[PDB]
Amino acid sequence: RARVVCYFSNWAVYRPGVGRYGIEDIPVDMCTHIIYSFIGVTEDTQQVLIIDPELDVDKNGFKNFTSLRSKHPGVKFTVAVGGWAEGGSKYSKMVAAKSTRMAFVRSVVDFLNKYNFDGLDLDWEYPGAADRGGSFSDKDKFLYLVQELRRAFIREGKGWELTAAVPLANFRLMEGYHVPELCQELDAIHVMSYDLRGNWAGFADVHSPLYKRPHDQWAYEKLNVNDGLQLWEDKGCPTNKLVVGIPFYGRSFTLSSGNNNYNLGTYINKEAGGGDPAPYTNATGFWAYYEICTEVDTADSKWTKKWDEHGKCPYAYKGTQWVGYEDPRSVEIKMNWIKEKGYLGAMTWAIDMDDFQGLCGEKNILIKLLHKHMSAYTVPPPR
Ligand SMILES: N[C@@H]1[C@@H](O)[C@H](O[C@@H]2O[C@H](CO)[C@@H](O[C@@H]3O[C@H](CO)[C@@H](O[C@@H]4O[C@H](CO)[C@@H](O[C@@H]5O[C@H](CO)[C@@H](O)[C@H](O)[C@H]5N)[C@H](O)[C@H]4N)[C@H](O)[C@H]3N)[C@H](O)[C@H]2N)[C@@H](CO)O[C@H]1O
Ligand SMILES: *[C@@H]1O[C@H](CO)[C@@H](O)[C@H](O)[C@H]1NC(C)=O
Ligand SMILES: *[C@@H]1O[C@H](CO)[C@@H](O)[C@H](O)[C@H]1NC(C)=O
Repeated sequence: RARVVCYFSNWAVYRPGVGRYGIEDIPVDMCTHIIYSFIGVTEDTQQVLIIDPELDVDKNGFKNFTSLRSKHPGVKFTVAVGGWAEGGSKYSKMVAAKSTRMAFVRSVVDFLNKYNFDGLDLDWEYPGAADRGGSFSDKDKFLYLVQELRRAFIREGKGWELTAAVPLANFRLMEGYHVPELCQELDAIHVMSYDLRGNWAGFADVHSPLYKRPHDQWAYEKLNVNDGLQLWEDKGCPTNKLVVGIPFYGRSFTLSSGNNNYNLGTYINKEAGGGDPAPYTNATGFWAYYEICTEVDTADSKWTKKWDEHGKCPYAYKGTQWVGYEDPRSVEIKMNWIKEKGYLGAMTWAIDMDDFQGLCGEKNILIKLLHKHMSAYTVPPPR
């Protein structure tokens, strides 16, 4: 009764060579809930924005995805609205008034019917965030949107789910999330327990540490998966609504010139923007799990791999390049910890970055760990 929630990226199909990952590559039976990412919202009319219509509509991407339910009827196929690239200002604007929320709600309902989705995942990043076009009143108005969506979904009578992807930093919670009320209205809270460290922070570190490290201070002190999930609990979310995100990717850095200290917390060349882009994701500071294992785990690798003994994550470096990520050891630690805490399950950003080709070993190695642990686990009553 645990969830394995798999975000699926519609842009992964454009990655070259063995990076290409399409609907047909999703290992459906390893997931309980699969979320097509992303649709957005229009700036002017508060309607659903289809972001890649040639793929999503003309080549039937949405429908190919939802019709996977024919062969896998026990799995739920939903769509996520928002995402980082969408920005937050259009969402803050959409929720500002009852009339614009109801326009979006009607548009969402038509869209879910049209493409036979099982519901919607809200991924506005983030209500209340001044750095993302948000403002103080988003906290109330995001909750109104959620309540209004739930009521529309009820009226539609198809039992659609409504979930949200959420951050775990206290200040973000305070600025954007009425926790008890959101947790009551939503079927699952997909906690983004990753991107907790990265080039933006000005030092090298793993991005999904499970527990506090000695160098963690001030805003970073509780910015780890264990304390962040504990914060959601403390703020009133039941244990059996919280799903813990696991990144199938690393945050990388270019170290500062002449820097021979590779320890956690070491200074970086921040203007580099992150580690050099890898060949398939081609994004500074960001490497898919399969881009990491093909470099770090080969027999003749010149990478040095280390282990964060407190955060329970691997990191690896070579020359000026340094990357923190998740590997089978760290993911297994997190699966055991999820079961120890009694949370609703595990989530991944994103299924298209697992080693789905078996370039390094067994295919789909990371999602198989989520599936192995969660499928044998019974979620206990709320704590
Ligand atoms: N919820 C949080 C997530 O949002 C977050 O992960 C991020 O999500 C965002 C979306 O919100 C991702 O943004 C997408 O990034 C894509 C890849 O960079 C962009 O697509 C590409 O854009 C390129 C420019 O046009 C194109 O590059 C070309 O490639 C060609 C192949 O045809 C090549 O021939 C050519 O020479 C190139 N021009 C490419 O075609 C195209 N697909 C997309 O626009 C963009 N919006 C972001 O990547 C992702 N990291 C997550 C992690 O932070 O946390 C989440 O949970
Ligand atoms: C949808 O499936 C059809 C039939 O296999 C295929 O031709 C098309 O490429 C698929 N579209 C996408 C976006 O995966
Ligand atoms: C990789 O992204 C870089 C930097 O954005 C861009 O200049 C280039 O066109 C991309 N290369 C490929 C192969 O997509």
